[PDB]
Amino acid sequence: KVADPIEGVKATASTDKYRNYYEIFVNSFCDSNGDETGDLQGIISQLDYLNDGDPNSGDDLGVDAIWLTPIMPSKSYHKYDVEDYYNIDPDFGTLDDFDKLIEECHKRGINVILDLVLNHASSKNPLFTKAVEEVADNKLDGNAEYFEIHKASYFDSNTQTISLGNGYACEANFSQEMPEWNLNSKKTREEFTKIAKFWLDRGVDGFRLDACKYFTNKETDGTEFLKWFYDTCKGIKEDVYMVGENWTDDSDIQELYKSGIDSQFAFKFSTSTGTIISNIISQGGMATAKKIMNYDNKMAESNPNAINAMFLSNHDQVRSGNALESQGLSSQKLAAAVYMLAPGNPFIYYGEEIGIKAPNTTNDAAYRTQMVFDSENLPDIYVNGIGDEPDVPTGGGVKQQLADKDSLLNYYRRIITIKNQNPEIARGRIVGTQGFDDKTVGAYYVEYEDSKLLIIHNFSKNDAKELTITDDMIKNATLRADLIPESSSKHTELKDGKISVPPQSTVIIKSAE
Ligand SMILES: [Ca+2]
Ligand SMILES: [Ca+2]
Ligand SMILES: [Ca+2]
Repeated sequence: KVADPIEGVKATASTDKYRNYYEIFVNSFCDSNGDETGDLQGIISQLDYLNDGDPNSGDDLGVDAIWLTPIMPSKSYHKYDVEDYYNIDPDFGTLDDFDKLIEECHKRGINVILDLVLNHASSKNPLFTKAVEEVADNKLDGNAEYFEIHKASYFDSNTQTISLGNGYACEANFSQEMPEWNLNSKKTREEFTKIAKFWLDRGVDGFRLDACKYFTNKETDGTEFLKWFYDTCKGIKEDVYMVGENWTDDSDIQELYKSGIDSQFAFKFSTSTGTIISNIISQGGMATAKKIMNYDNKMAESNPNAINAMFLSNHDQVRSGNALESQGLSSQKLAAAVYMLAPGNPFIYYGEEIGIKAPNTTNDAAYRTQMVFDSENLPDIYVNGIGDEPDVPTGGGVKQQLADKDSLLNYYRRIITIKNQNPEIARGRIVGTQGFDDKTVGAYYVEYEDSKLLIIHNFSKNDAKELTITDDMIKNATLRADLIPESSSKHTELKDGKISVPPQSTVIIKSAE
C-alpha cells in the first residue's frame, strides 16, 4: 500500500483574510426552537461541525469563515428587503444571540461577514415610508433625498419604478418592495457610515455586498461609490474584508476592482454553464488551468491585492450537484478540488459538501432547501412553496458522510486540510501553466513569497496519466499532497521523477526542504 503523502504534515489555522468560506442561507440551516425556521442559535449549535478550532484533530468540516445571508428584520423568508438595518429579525434571534454567535465563531477561528444590502431598502423601511409620505405632500428635500426619486420622465421605459405622488417615482429594479437608495446622496452616505459602524462595532469581520451591478446607473459611478464605502469602512477597521456580488461580465468586474474591494464572486467559473463544470464534463484540464491563470492575473491588474472568490453555485442558482452527481461522484470530488485549489477564497454553499440537490429549477426556494445533519433524523424547516421535509441526499446527511471514508464530505475535509498545510495555494499568484502534452491534464504553478507549488489535475474520467517531473519544473520535487477520488485508501508517489496521476485526481508537487 502506498503511504498517504499528507501524513505527518502539520496544519495551521488561518489568521488573515484568506479563508475557506461557507455561505449559510439562514432560514434553511438549523431550527433550534421548533417553529420550522432556521435561526442563529441553530447555527451556534452546529459550530463544532463547521470548525472545532483544531486543524490537526477532529472530524469537523473545517471552514474558517461564514457569510450569513440577510439577518435583519424583513417580512420575507430571504430578507433581502431590509426593514431595519440596526437589529436582528426576531425569527432569527436577538442582538444578544448575534453577539454570542460572533463570540463562539471567533473562539473557533471562524470569521463572520454579513450580507449588506446597499442598492435598495424595503418599501416598509420607515426611512422610505416617511419619504413616500413627504413626496405625496410635494416635499422633496426631506427623506426623499435618501432614495432614487425623480420625476417619472427621468426613467427609461425598461427601468422598473415605484410610482409616488406628484408625478415622482423611485427606481426599483428588483421589485416593488425594493426601492433603491441614491448612492450619491450625502444623507445616504452618512447613513451607510452609521450602519457599517454599528455592525463593525459588534466584531463583524466584513461584508458581502449585494447587487453591486446596480450601483452603477446614469448618474452613479459604482466604482466611485464602492471606493468611498470601502475606504470609509477601512478607517473604522483597517483589516476589513469585503466580497462583492457583481453579476456581470469580466470587464465590469475588473473595473469595479479599482475600488480596492478584496473580492468579487467569479461567476464565470460557476454553474453547469460555467468553466469548471463544463470542462469537467469535456475532460478539458489544460483549458481550465489556462483560464484560471488568466482570470486571476487579469483581476490582479486592477487590484494587486485581489482575492478571487471561486464557487460552483450559490443561493441564486441551481445546485451544482444537479449537474455533477449524474456525471459520477468522482466528478463532484474533482470539481471541489479544482475550484478550491485556485487562488483566493472559495465559497462553499451550505449543503454542497453533502451533495444536496435542488428539487426543481422553477422556484428559487428549490436552491435553498433544508440542511441535513442526520439522514436518520430529518429536519423540519418550512421552505417557501416547497414543503417542510427534505429529500435524503444520495450519500446521507452529515453524520452518515463523516462515517463513510469515501464520502464527498470527507473529500472537502481533506482539501481544507491540504490548504491548511500549504499557505501558498490561497495566497499566491499563478506564474505559469505546465503542459504535459495532453489537453486532459491541467497544471499550474502558484507562487507566494518565493515558494512555488505545482498543482496537477487529471481530468480523465477513466485513464491514469504517467507524468515526468523535472528539476526545471520543481527542483528536488516531492509529492506534497494527493486527492484521488476513487478510494480514500488509494495514494500515489513520485518515484525516480515519475508519478502516476489516477483518473480525476489532483497532486501537488513541492521542493524538498
Ligand atoms: Ca427557529
Ligand atoms: Ca479539527
Ligand atoms: Ca441603484
